[PDB]
Amino acid sequence: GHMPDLADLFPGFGSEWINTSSGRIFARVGGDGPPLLLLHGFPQTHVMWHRVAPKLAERFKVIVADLPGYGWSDMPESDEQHTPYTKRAMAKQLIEAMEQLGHVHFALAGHDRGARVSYRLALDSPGRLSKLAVLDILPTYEYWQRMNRAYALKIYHWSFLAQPAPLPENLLGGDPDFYVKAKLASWTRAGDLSAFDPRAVEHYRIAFADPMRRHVMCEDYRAGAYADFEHDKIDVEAGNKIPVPMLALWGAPLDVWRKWASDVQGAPIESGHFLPEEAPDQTAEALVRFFSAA
Amino acid sequence: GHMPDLADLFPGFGSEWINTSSGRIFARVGGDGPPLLLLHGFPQTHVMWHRVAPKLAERFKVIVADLPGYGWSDMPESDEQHTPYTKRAMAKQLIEAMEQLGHVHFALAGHDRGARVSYRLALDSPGRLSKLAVLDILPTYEYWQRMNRAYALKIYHWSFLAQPAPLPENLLGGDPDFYVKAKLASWTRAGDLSAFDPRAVEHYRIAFADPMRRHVMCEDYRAGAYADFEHDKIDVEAGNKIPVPMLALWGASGIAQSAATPLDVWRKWASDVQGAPIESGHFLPEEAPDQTAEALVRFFSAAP
Ligand SMILES: [Cl-]
Ligand SMILES: [Cl-]
Ligand code: NI
Ligand code: NI
Repeated sequence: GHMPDLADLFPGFGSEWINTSSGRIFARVGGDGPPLLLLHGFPQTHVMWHRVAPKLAERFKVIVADLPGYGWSDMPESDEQHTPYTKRAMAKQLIEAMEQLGHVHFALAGHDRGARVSYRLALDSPGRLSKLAVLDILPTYEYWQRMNRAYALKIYHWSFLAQPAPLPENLLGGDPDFYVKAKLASWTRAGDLSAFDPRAVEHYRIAFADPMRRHVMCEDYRAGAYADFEHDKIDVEAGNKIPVPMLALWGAPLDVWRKWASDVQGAPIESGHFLPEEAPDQTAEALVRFFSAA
Repeated sequence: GHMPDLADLFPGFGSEWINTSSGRIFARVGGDGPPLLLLHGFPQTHVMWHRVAPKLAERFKVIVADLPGYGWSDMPESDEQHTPYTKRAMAKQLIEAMEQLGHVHFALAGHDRGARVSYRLALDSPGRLSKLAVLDILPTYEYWQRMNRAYALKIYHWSFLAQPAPLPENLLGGDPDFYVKAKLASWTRAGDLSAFDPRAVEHYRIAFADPMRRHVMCEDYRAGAYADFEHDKIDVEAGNKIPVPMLALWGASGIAQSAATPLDVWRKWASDVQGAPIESGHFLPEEAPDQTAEALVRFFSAAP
């Protein structure tokens, strides 16, 4: 009775509680073939991949993981530098988990915060990856360097959620269900929840309802403003580029990704932010093609 | 029986609810001399002037007003452009209030949002003013032009409160007393509430406890992100400068200095401006009342 009996949106997939030095990672595991790890972002959990994972599982062993501190993964204790919720730390943790599953090398696709984990993992440990896909992001450095009025107003949450505790946490606590539902609605094409399966929205809402989970999300954004930014700035100063074959998908950027990656393909997808849920067929097909190439 | 029973922070001053075409303005009115309007900002009310008002009342008729929609002033119905909470509209409304009081010309000092009212009023209607003082600000345009990663983190509320309704309103409902007290403390030198009279803090808390009042504040920040910025941008493109004799005061550790040297910015905006720092954070009249009152008295007064 320690976990809610939420809807199963991955029929046929198993459940794994994977040990790491920073805590357990929860994942769904399905398919057969070369390993492909899929990482969600904010304010979601691993269930966001439920419409694309079955297709991918024809050709790949698909591992659909809750990021450190999100969903059902354990929540390591943070510190004043937000260390465990840095993308560098999260990447190291997820490497530990994949090694538990039998995989020293793997393919990787990430969305939003999970895409940030993914490009940081590719910078820090490129040898771990066969191929990388990032969905609807630019590097964290790039978002901050372009900060001006227009962006401050659009991505206000990068600066609000990064304010020192307990400010955002005390505000999110009033009506968390409103905040989470309006965030998911507002960055879809339609501007409503019609794109999401209601069972998926329930997973998101149940996660967001827990104050400890919301504190993790704020620590993630505090890393995003500080350590993650400094980590990216070090790579910019040395002109470091990802050598892993990469695919950048975005909701209707490749020019930004060339500065950061020496072998990058891209495509627009007819979607708002939430590509795997808004445009599952088009997203699945792009990823299937990319990851099947050798 | 609905009012709280609170001590008078302006002994000797009258209390007036002044009619305008947009709604009443509440003000305390004291002293003797030519008129001087004082305009507070966020998340405050007219009581923020309570430590400098007595000194200024020695030589001036001091009119200490709650901004449109703040404190005890009426809340004009907003619209999609947040018109009544634009600094242009607030300026027009406070001009109506001063005219009802019998003052077609006056001297003006403003802090924070009230300083934004005040420079907009000087741009739009310079003939109304004898002298202008702005405290701890640069023009809205200048903050936005400097809105990089560091400033986006420091003055996050400029972007947060400007999100479309009901996002910030619903969040602020989460713990409004914490929010206002944290805002007030964060912009002080000590980083706590020790600079403020606890009785003034209670005024600010009571105001902020009201959801209709918090909605006004958000509309003010929406105006600050949109129409107020555009109105500034028009003047900057034209090279329009404030012609009124002006004073810019700022905190040595306040908001305006954070990403600028303020006197040189104001010289881009004003042809007859003087300025100086005050040893303070953002809340000059409460953190540094003696220094601030002296500066103000010297600037507005013809006597040394
Ligand atoms: Cl490596
Ligand atoms: Cl005029
Ligand atoms: Ni259990
Ligand atoms: Ni009553």
